[PDB]
Amino acid sequence: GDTKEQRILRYVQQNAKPGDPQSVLEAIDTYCTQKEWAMNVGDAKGQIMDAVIREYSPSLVLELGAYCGYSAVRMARLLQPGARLLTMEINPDCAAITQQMLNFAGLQDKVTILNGASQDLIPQLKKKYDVDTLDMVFLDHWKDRYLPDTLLLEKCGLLRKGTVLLADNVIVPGTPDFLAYVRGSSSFECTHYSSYLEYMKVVDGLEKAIYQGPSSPDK
Ligand SMILES: Nc1ncnc2c1ncn2[C@@H]1O[C@H](CSCC[C@H](N)C(=O)O)[C@@H](O)[C@H]1O
Ligand SMILES: [Cl-]
Ligand SMILES: [K+]
Ligand SMILES: [K+]
Ligand SMILES: [K+]
Repeated sequence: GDTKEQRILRYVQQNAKPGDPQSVLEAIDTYCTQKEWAMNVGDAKGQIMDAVIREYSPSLVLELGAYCGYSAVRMARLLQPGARLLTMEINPDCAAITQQMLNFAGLQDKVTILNGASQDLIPQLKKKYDVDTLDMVFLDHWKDRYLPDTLLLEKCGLLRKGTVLLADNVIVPGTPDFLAYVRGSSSFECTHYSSYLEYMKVVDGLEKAIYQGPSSPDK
């Protein structure tokens, strides 16, 4: 039958207002609430995301996991003129829907969708995509890659003192090894934010982990 993704874009095109990102977000959340797709209702986590963007005003953001573009629209609508979101998405069909979603929102010029696995694209950011360091990273992809990809970002020199990591779904279904790492590491200062999931009626959360620079090269 019809995919969730094609139906979400359909609903937006039929109900939201072109070039009104807020209306696009609200349409996605309205439809996904009606369908009882708990992981696709983004307004609770979106309050936390918005606060992070408003406080830190990042010029260059990396997103891991685009899906249909909800979080890309959510962040890009608050980015300044000339700022940039790079979003990595392994599934080309999701990349395609995300592109259409951004076009409808009028935010396509602020976003570059990178089609591939985060583990393959991250090592290309420096030379192929001319990245110095990221101002913010939003982690929202496969749970078992949150910690590995954080370590990879570190190794590739893509984090600087002050880079803000914001990770979704750290409680449900959970990213406990990622949490133990950033909370235990002197290279990250961490804050936890609770975020509700409907239907399951559970308190998920997001973790903000601000990189402090690398640990001493010595013991
Ligand atoms: N290793 C990987 N690299 C890139 N994308 C990945 C990945 N593993 C999974 N994904 C993608 O991660 C996405 C998770 S859902 C993302 C939801 C989105 N951030 C929102 O808030 O609306 C899926 O679209 C999936 O295809
Ligand atoms: Cl984990
Ligand atoms: K900035
Ligand atoms: K996720
Ligand atoms: K810490």
